[PDB]
Amino acid sequence: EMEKEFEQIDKSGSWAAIYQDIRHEASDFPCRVAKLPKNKNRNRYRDVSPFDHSRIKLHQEDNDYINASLIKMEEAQRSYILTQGPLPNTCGHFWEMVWEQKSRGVVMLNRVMEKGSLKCAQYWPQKEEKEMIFEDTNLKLTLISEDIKSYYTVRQLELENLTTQETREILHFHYTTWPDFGVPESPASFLNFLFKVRESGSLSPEHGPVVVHCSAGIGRSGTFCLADTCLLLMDKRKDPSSVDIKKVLLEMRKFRMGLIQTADQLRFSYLAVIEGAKFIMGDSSVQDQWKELSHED
Ligand SMILES: O=C(O)COc1c(C(=O)O)sc2ncccc12
Repeated sequence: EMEKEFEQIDKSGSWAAIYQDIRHEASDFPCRVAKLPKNKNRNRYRDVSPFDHSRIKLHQEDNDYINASLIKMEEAQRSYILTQGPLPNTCGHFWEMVWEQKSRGVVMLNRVMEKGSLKCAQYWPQKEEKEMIFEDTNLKLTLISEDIKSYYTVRQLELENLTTQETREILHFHYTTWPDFGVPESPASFLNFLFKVRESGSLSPEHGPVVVHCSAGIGRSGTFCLADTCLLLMDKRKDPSSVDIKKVLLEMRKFRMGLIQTADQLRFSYLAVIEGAKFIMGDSSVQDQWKELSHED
């Protein structure tokens, strides 16, 4: 049981050891396509690649490669697409993927610049009147509105397939205060943000999978998805004790390498799930508490 295990790990101070155990047991599958010479410039990090078996394929004959993985959680019945922060030459591919996979929501957990470096291209328009056209993939993207909070921004975007003139509303959930290789400020601010994504309907099975990305698409992204899946599993069964967080993470790691990047991100995942469970088991008022504690205004 997660809460007992949590206290047991804290007491012995063995988070590093627990985390390394997961790293040792984690799946290892080929990433041949990712490592092809022609794809070198499509990858942000040399050591972060999608497995061939779970990679998202672009619907194009030229080159179908993007650094993105489908995390298909069978038992939970929810899917996520985890991807790197798009590069200056892959923003058209990124939006092509969003279109083709029928995603309603995009979750961004990093800033464009972190620690003096550019961890992600400016892939969405910052101003209504300055829309973006991705010539390579024939897509248009317009900022419709934004709602800026203290530590996260929600944007409404219109994505248009210029080939067919069909348009879709994409919701962009941008968490601005989560450091690379770090953790959110509190379980509350993380949970407040996750529930915003949930409340939008972006995670509905009636949609294609939500797109989740930080810089590499494994650390912060893995943490977000792990917490969400654990809460959903618990919710389906209405049974917090049925959820084995480490087992869930190992299942996720069958679909993308390196999910959760530090022992403290793992420890934070426990905190978030333990706290989120209060809502699941029907203390609705806790949502209000998170909103307040998060200081979003
Ligand atoms: O998302 C995270 O916490 C860590 O993600 C990564 C990086 C970053 O955000 O600068 S750089 C990097 N290199 C290899 C694997 C993950 C990451």
